[PDB]
Amino acid sequence: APQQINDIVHRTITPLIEQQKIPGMAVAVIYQGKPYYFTWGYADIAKKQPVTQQTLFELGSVSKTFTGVLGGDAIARGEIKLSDPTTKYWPELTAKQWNGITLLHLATYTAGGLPLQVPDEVKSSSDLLRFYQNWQPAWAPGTQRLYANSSIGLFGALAVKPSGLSFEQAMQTRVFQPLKLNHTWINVPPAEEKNYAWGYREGKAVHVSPGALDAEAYGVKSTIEDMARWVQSNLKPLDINEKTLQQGIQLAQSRYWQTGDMYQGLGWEMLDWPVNPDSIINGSDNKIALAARPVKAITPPTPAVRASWVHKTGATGGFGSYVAFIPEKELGIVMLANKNYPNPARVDAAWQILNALQ
Ligand SMILES: CCc1c(C)[nH]n(-c2nnn[nH]2)c1=O
Repeated sequence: APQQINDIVHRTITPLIEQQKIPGMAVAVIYQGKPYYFTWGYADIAKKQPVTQQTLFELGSVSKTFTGVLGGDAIARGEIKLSDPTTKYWPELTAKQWNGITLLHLATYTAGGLPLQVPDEVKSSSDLLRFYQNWQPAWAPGTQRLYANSSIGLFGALAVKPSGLSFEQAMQTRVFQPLKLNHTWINVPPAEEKNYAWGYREGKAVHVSPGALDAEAYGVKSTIEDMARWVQSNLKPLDINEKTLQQGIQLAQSRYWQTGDMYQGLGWEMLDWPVNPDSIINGSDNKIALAARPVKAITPPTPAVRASWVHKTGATGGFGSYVAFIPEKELGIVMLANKNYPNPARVDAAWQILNALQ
């Protein structure tokens, strides 16, 4: 790597790893389009397996960016529209509260207070129907944003219905394969188990537990190399040769709602660059609370803004991930760790690195 990149990354990440007691970490910096990789520590402490460029990490909620793009691709294919009522694709959802709740609301956490998590008690698909039928919105559709797995999770499941593909088959065939993400998985195959890092929570080795709508909301596992390629793809969608996928990426970065300084896309979240680091790290957008926030509709949605800080944080019980990029600068970062450590620390490190290189 160029010495500037080497220096900025190591001087930022080394103290981070120390301060946060992170067992293993992989970092990719995309600079002028090209990827540079950095690894530290352990994928498996007990078996003394190092983190490599081939190590799989649980992305947690960074998975929502894949779901958002897959949904965008389905829009481009003419299979779904974000203006469609939810009931068009799940007509068994007959309870009145669903009148006026569209696929847009589901994708953008604006349905009226769908809960953060699907209850673990929800095990079957009749359990799932009951859950959504019985849910009572706190607010009218399109008035408040409440970050929710049960919201975008449902969007993902419904978005693939017309295709007749399972969510996993659709994601594999329409997103992973075309982008040559050959080591990115919703379900880790036995062949790849040697590469699957353990997460660490309170000193224990843990992997994500199965749950309803897990694939759609938090279920993807990936390598630092594939995640670098994912960032590249989202930085420059015009290089993508599959028409609907190029267009799906663009739709995922459209600005649908505004809360404070943040704009809600499909999976991706955006702020205008230059960004004041404070907001994302400290004020209202730092993600330590669970926050209900009134939204302003962007009517119509603003197409992908090049001068944006586009990002997504992600966690599982044992993993902490972060992705951020600035399209106008051809600049990006991926940080994958096998410990769930505070979001503000992620954002700070990412800003510190990207700011120095921009
Ligand atoms: C997205 C909600 C969630 C988090 C943050 N962790 N987690 C989990 N970890 N292991 N099994 N489930 C979850 O299901």
